[PDB]
Amino acid sequence: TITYTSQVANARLGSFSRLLLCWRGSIYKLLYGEFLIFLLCYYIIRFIYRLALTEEQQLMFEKLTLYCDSYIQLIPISFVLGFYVTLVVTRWWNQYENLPWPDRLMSLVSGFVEGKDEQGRLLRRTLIRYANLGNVLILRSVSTAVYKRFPSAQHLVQAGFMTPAEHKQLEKLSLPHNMFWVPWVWFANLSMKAWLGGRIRDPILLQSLLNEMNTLRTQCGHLYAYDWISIPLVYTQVVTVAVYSFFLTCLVGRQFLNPAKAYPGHELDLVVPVFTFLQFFFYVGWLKVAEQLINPFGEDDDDFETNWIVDRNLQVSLLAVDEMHQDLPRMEPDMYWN
Amino acid sequence: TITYTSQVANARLGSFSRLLLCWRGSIYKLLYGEFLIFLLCYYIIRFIYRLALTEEQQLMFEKLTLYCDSYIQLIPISFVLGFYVTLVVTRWWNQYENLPWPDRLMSLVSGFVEGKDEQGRLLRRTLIRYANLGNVLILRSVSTAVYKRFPSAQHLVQAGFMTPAEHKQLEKLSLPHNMFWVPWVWFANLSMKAWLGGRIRDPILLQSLLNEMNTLRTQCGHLYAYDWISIPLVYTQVVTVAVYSFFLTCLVGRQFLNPAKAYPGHELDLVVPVFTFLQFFFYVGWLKVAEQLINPFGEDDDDFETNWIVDRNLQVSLLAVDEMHQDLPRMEPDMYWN
Amino acid sequence: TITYTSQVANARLGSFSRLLLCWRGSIYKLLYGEFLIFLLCYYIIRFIYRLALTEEQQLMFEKLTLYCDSYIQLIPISFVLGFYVTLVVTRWWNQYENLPWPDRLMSLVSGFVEGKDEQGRLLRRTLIRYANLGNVLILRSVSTAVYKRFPSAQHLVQAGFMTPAEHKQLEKLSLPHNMFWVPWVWFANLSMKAWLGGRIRDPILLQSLLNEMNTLRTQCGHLYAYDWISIPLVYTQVVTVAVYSFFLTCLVGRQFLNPAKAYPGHELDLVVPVFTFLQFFFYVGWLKVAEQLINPFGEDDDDFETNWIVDRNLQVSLLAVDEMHQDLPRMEPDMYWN
Amino acid sequence: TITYTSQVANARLGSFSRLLLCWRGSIYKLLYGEFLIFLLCYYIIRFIYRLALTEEQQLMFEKLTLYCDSYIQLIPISFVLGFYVTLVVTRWWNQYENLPWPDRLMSLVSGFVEGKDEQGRLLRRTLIRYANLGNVLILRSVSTAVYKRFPSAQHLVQAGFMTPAEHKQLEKLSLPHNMFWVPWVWFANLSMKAWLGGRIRDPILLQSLLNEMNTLRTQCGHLYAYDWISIPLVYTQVVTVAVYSFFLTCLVGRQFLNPAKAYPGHELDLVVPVFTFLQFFFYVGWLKVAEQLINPFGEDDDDFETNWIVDRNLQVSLLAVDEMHQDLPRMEPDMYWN
Amino acid sequence: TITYTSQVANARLGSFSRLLLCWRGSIYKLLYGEFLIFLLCYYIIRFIYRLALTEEQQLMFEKLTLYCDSYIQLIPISFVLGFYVTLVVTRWWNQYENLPWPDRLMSLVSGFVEGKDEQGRLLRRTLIRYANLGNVLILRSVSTAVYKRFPSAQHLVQAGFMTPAEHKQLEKLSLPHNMFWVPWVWFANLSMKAWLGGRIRDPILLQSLLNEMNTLRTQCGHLYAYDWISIPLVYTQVVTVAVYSFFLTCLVGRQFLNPAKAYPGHELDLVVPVFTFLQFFFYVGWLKVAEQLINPFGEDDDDFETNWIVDRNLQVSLLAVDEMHQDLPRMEPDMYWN
Ligand SMILES: [Ca+2]
Ligand SMILES: [Ca+2]
Ligand SMILES: [Ca+2]
Ligand SMILES: [Ca+2]
Ligand SMILES: [Ca+2]
Repeated sequence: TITYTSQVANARLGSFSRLLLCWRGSIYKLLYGEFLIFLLCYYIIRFIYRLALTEEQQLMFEKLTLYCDSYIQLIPISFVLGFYVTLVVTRWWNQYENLPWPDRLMSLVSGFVEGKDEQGRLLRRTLIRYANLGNVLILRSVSTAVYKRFPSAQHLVQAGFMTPAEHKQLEKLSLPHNMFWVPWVWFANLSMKAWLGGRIRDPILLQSLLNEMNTLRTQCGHLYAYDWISIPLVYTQVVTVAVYSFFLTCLVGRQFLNPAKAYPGHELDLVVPVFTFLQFFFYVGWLKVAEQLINPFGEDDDDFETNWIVDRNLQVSLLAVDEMHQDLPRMEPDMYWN
Repeated sequence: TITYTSQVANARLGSFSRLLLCWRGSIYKLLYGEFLIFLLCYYIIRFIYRLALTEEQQLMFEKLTLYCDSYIQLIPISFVLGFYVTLVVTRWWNQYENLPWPDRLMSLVSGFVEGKDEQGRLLRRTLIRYANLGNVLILRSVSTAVYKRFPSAQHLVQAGFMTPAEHKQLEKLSLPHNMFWVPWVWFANLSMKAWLGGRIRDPILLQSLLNEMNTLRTQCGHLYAYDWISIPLVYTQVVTVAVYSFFLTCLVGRQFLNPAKAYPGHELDLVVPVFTFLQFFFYVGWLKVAEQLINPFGEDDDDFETNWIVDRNLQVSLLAVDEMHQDLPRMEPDMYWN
Repeated sequence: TITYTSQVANARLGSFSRLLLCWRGSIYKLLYGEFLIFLLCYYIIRFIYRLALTEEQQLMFEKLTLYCDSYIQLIPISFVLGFYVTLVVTRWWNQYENLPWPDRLMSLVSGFVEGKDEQGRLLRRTLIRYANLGNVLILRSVSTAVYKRFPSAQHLVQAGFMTPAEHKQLEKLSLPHNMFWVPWVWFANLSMKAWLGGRIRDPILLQSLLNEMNTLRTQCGHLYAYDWISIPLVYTQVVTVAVYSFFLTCLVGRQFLNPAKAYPGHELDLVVPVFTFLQFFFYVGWLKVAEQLINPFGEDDDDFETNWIVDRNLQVSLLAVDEMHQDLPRMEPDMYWN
Repeated sequence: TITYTSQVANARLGSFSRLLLCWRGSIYKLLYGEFLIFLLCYYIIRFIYRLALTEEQQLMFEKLTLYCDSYIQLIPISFVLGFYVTLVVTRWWNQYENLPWPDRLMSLVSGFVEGKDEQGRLLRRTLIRYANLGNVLILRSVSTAVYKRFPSAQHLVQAGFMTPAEHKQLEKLSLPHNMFWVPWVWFANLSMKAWLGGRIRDPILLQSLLNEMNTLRTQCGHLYAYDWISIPLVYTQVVTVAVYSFFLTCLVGRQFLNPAKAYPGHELDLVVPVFTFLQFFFYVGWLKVAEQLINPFGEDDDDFETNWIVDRNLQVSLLAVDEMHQDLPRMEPDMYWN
Repeated sequence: TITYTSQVANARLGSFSRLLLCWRGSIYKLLYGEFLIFLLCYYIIRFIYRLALTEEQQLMFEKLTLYCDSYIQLIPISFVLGFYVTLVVTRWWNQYENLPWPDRLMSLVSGFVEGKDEQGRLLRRTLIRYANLGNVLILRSVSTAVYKRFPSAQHLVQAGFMTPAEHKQLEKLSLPHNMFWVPWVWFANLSMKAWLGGRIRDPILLQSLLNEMNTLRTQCGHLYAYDWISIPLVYTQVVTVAVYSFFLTCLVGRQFLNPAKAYPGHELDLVVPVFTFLQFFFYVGWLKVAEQLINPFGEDDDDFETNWIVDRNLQVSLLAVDEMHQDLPRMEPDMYWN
């Protein structure tokens, strides 16, 4: 993701005008290639019309240009594209809200699971590891970035998410469907064992651990759902057709006809169709933003930093439950004490 | 459902343009039959006008064409169709969010319900079976796909969702209304029996089981609600009338009048009304998407894979609570251990 | 309600086109009377203009017709009516989501409240009855259908919702405001008595019962809120004025002027203003849908089946907690067992 | 609030047309004064133009009228006003959903807090009083109606919400900020004392009491938030400017020019600009509805009955926990018993 | 923030018209500098056109003015700006809802954590301090105002949020990422220690403390998310380009051409383009409101009073748990007692 929230903390002169000079995560980066293809086609058509067609061919071309410019408005481009973009943006933020953070769980696993010995350490680390393993198994499914980082389960084994025992146990349980759900069943059985073994003192704390873990399940499930149930392919096809039809008809309708013939609206020849390029910038940029956001777990500049999230989550989880377990700052009176 | 989320992970040149070449779940599949009927009617009208009407009849037809094309905009097609489609898409995603997944419950039933003997196995399998049975009873009500798979309760008996004892007990409890609610009462009474019999060690875990099961009830109830309370038939009728009236008036208003008479906007005869066909594609495609999504539990390409969900849920539930109960990977220090 | 969800399970040719031939719950049923009044007024005005006015009177009428048709667009009918309808539809579905279903509670009352003797039966039936009584007291307030079924509390007594003791106890507690809240206080005091008397074994189950009951309270409260706080009367008045002003000005603006005088847009006389009737169908139908949905607890075809819900809820609640208490199907291994 | 939900239970002929004849809470009441000022200004301008200006002055005035009527559409009145009104209506209903009702809490305080003696009565009444006191302290902050009823804390003391001891304890704790939060800390410390003193038998019930009370806190906090964080003053200023600029330009643009000069659109002089008055009714009425709803805790006809809510809440709370504690109807078999 | 909720409690004549005379938090303050730059450029262009260009240059300029004014509508300024502003306003209110208030937690810490001695005081103050420290660590990240108040952790130490021991313990745990999460792990380990040490009597109260604290975590996480995941930079760039392109083309298209040449729409020269300035006020004001709200934790007039919130929260938390612990008003019968 490209963050600029600090830069726009206060309304000031120009404001978003300083943001126009940004390349990474910008509309220019998303639009230049399609724009250059449109620019080439437009000028090829202009050159064909001006230096290839005969007089009667030029008259026919001019009729077709006035016809196309007249029936540009039949295309409900605003209608279709507005609907599509609102759908994509809603889904994008819903996808971000369902990224699982183990912080609520790691605080409970650090507090409730007793023992400063080797076995307590191992139990706490393995519980949070199950939480982080569940998240990374769902993320490698839903994220092309994470999958490229972890092409197989053995890659998770060499990265600390999975032990060899865990790996072979998952291979034994292999089912045709996705097996991201397994660490939750592992977490429940391990936490029950811990409670029965006296490492968890009361089953109310055990209830509290399982609720936090199940919250993460529900978030992972939402991620699974957004990956599986795409925006209906009909809508993507329709909005794609709307944008392409609009600019394909602009390739002819927005030519500068011979100003000698004094057609209404064609009196002045400016060579560069500035307003047509502005409409391309707005409409195609708008579509290209939707193309970027439709799967926010790709490798786009403004896609979520899913690998960063995975690494941070595992580091913070292991710190919080191993080194921070019953390690507290000395409790001393504050500055406002008396 | 047709999933393409991986294909659109990154914004790239064309992007959704590769999706235009997809047939399954496509706008072409939804539109071709209605489009071919519209195409036939339009050209029949053109041929009648050009080779059947006399001169004065042609003048009257031309007057009617200019009148119809002038009063095409009285039809609030964008207004009505936008409202309808937003309603349908909201309901569609709400319907997906209320598909019950037993994962939260199966982890609790695997952890809390004690015993590696025959009776423990049987108790855990029957509890998750009650959850899966409740889901399949509601789904066969709300889903034509599931109902075709399970025309009667005996079909559920031969598929492992229902035992003969369960089947005869449901026949004894028969009420005029839908009896999807029964497995929840079975689950509560069995879980209470389990707790009293010592298979559940503490009533806090019993509370936790009943909360998860009741969550699934609330999801099933939402599914029942969306199946029963249709989008008001007035709205479907109105949007249907709007789209059909628009294209029925286009059948005459969008004819290419005699270019000899030099009517304004009718100077050029292109035979093929490209913009009228594009408007058909946008508006009728938009309606046909709503027709597909209005009941997402049908047998449409882009409808939910409800049978797949049912089979997966039962397989994963039974695995998680029977074979995964107190079967844990050997707890060994991770790669980051020290 | 009129349900057609099964009929529209798959996108097919015509699709909603088979729904056009439905009378119950249809736009035709909602529109015919107002439409027939509009049809009579329009033709009366046409006949007055054509067979009553003198030549100079006809010229003045024609001026007024062209003026009215020109300033039809000043009326923000789409603006106002779109806002109103989105408000009504949101509130309509929110009202449905807050219909209380005792299923979550009846499963807990069947499981937790112990005793197969007379006193256990009586206690379980009275607890669910308090839940159903609270719902029917709020529903008879918010629903004209339920109130017509139960004009007084004695009608609830003869229908099994209320005992004579309960009736006289409510008469003793009479307050100026609505007393739907009383069964919740009864439920809490009875459930506490049950727990102290040993019919509920652990206060965690007692907590679980009170949470479910309080959920139903919060739903009933929402119903109370939607009944009391109407859509602001200003909005209903404004949208009513917008629709009526639009069609009152159409009564004159949409007349077919003398085609002899060759007014622009009045060249062709079709007698029947098809597009004006289509606009009536869209706009007035749209308003009439809002009039139907604004109170979904009336006796409209597409209003909620509140009496059906009340009867079903009481039947299912009493079955679930009396006949289904500790009556379980014989637990036998499933088909997938081994 | 003005409630008419019963009146609109069924769609019928006219429907909202009977609501047009309502004065209290009506658009007429909100619009008449501004409308009468607009009506006076319009006719003053007409009289100045017709009986004060010379011929060349009349020509200049007519030029300015045609200019103004031409550039009326530059004002994005629909854009701005639609955005503003959707914001206001969302906030209005969110404000209503966060009015705290003690019903969930009063049922728990009636059930859990034991003792039919003086001390039990006093403890239960004081707990619900803390809940009602917290609500009335936040409401007198956010509601001008409640503040006028209770100008000082001593007014709360004479109305039964606050005891003299409670009053002096709040005066001792005085902080620069609002002290609505204090009764929640009182409720928690009193409920803990009650539990330690054996009036609450189990800490699970104590947990249940504190959760309900904290829910009311979160609702009161939302009310505090909506009172403090106004709709941004920029939006109110902009929508105010949009509506006023539109009608100030209508004062000249919508004059009926001399019909002798036969200006396009000015052929017919009707003296009364019916469509301009209709646009005033729609747009200014729409703004005035937003002005009414922007603070729903004022003394407007359609503002919430906050004083009624406060009185009802205290009466019902005290009844439910004092007179209804362990007072149950005799449990007798229902009509459906056997 | 600028609050005026009390001022608009009732709909009255003018209403928001008294708000037009407000400078702090006003549209005038947000618009004047950009407006003055636009005003200078417009009049410079007018003076160049009127007193610098030759006759043929004036004809060319007039052609370009009529071209620009004709193709002003190609810019989807309403489309783009409406989408952007709805996104910003949603995010703004979501950001406010996720400001953490310790009131729910401080009531539980005051009630549950026992002891009127030094150690009880110290334990209660340190628990709420951990809650307030977590909030201030996230706020100094997401808020430029708080960061300017607390440039380093030592500034938090001198302000009472952090003890020197806490400061050195955080320095020892330093990770590359943000360490706002640490006080939650501290809170969980301290609350567990308190429970084991008998200061918390039952683990149900311990569960209740950890749930409240974890709620605050989830709110802080949302704040972190809104700070990190900006509105996509593509949208800000596009809306910026739309507004600037619209007014840059207005600089030429909205000039008053020579009225001698009697161009259509240019008959009257008013020197001041009132409607162009009104459109600037609406559109640029609308953008500038979005610029103000996009980061509501800056130092803008209408930005959240985050420093005030932080100070209030710490003062109220410390009061509630130290001075208000087991300090209750004398429980005496209320005015309605009997
Ligand atoms: Ca992407
Ligand atoms: Ca379907
Ligand atoms: Ca109704
Ligand atoms: Ca108000
Ligand atoms: Ca700001």
